[PDB]
Amino acid sequence: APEPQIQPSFVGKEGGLLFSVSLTVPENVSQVTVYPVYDEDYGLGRLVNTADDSQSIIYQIVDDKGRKMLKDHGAEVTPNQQITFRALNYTSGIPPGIYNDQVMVGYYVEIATKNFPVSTTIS
Repeated sequence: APEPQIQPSFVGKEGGLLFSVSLTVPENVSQVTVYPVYDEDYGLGRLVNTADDSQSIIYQIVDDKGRKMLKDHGAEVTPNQQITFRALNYTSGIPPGIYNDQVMVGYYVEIATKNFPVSTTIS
């Protein structure tokens, strides 16, 4: 399982792109999910500004069709292909900084779960 990469969104809007995670699909993997764990049940995460405790951003992660990703529901994939997931702002309607959070990547081979730190820049 090669490492996913972060693509910053260089946002304060509802449904606004926050960042992207794209990865290469391993051999024998037929489904991939990337999902937040701040509110696992509802597939919501929380970005926190490293330089300011009081600033956060609630987000959901979606596939290419704008569908929400959960632990038990990922996008169908073909081995060796690339897939991109997008974190979208879940807040209603943002000061710059480095925002942190943790997500998971699930590979359906039997499922393999991997922890993936997220660190991204809001301009």
